[PDB]
Amino acid sequence: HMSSPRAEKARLYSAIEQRLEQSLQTMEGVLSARVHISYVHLSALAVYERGSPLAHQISDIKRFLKNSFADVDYDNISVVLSE
Repeated sequence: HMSSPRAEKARLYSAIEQRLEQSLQTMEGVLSARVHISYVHLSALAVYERGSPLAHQISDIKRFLKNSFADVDYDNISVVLSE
């Protein structure tokens, strides 16, 4: 159970998420961020201050997340931005 490949895969994906959230929160305008890795898709929900067009910001986060977690396919990354 707790030390099995399934449970260790979750812990490791959780550790990556927490680094990706810690880093998304370093971006100008991004106040808070939440990253979920579905196993392979990635989901990001960040509260952004619209200092740039939405399309541009989504593109910036998507490129950053790919460069920081190269295991996910670009098209399988999802960014939803809040106020």
